[PDB]
Amino acid sequence: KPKIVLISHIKTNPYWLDIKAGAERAAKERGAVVEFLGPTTASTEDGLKLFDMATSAKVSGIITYVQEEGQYKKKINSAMEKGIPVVTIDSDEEDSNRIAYVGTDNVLAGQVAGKEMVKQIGTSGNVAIVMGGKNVKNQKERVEGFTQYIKSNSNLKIVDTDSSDAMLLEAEIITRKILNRNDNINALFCTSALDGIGAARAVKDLNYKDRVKIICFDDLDDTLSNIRNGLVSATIVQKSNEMGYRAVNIIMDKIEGKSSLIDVNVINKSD
Ligand SMILES: O[C@@H]1[C@@H](O)[C@H](O)OC[C@H]1O
Repeated sequence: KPKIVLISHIKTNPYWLDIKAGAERAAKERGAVVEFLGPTTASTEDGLKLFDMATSAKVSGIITYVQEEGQYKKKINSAMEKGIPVVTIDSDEEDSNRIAYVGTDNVLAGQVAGKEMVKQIGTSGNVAIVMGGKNVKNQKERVEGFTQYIKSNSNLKIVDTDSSDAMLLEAEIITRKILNRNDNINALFCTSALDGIGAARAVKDLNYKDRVKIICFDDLDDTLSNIRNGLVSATIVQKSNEMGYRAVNIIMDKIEGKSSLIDVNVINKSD
């Protein structure tokens, strides 16, 4: 049995458990084993260590999350040179020899969120940002696209940006801190899966629904309920299950000698 290591951002995050589910479905169909790994707290060094161990173990393939630009290139290329195929997932290391990237165009997803934000609150007002790690590659990319969009297409001001490190409780805490130190926030932009849930708890608890609208990421059950009940105005949905499934199929196609980025969708109370 071919063994494929899948290295996640955070092993217990429901987004990554969805990715794992897709990966396991593919592995079942293709007859491979998926070893699903990752740190309990976001850590580039831990990810790289898992990558090193996978490489030393001579596994059949490696699918890896990329937490920081330029930090993965060497190990990816060294693994490719040892004949181990690498796929990146849900954040890319574009300047490497990985055979494929499975995930979103993250700057573009940010632009998409910017357009929805303008649709939801108009062209004037104050926005605060909650990101899942300040120095995390696809978070920075999402903030970059969002910022570019609203800069060119509105008069919206970003008055505060802070980090949850992609944890739910920290998202709640930081969002309360943001609402407390700012006097006229009209909306929150949340860029990782648990951020929107945490932010929603904070706005609900502080009685800011609805003075504060929320645009966030991903379609976790709590987020979809918050869209139903009016707490969240919109969420930007990625195809996480499909990313897992596709990554494993690409690795297996490579091992068996057999031979475009994933669009995002907006979900509203309509949807
Ligand atoms: O990197 C992941 C991101 O794509 C998702 O939106 O939020 C959870 C993170 O682990």
